[PDB]
Amino acid sequence: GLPVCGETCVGGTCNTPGCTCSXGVCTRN
Repeated sequence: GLPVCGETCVGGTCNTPGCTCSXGVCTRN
């Protein structure tokens, strides 16, 4: 499937498209 982006949401925004801020961490929606 879609793996965990594993990015931190910087300024409310994520770096990888198709990721959502869950706890400040980018995970796939």
